[PDB]
Amino acid sequence: TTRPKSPWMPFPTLFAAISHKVAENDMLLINADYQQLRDKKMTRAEFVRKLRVIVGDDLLRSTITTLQNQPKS
Repeated sequence: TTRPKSPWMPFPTLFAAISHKVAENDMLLINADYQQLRDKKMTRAEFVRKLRVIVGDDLLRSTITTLQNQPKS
């Protein structure tokens, strides 16, 4: 009930890929944007735009490449 342990990470696969390639402070802003997205206070296009700005194209490509080589389902 308090601080539960689960094999699956609460954060999504996309976030996990970026998290391992980005600073924790930077993720704070990303996480904040995510809350806005969940609250529908942010447009999805805006989220992607901001996400791309935060991660950078050089990181987005790496994330995309990782996702392509991700044989999990």
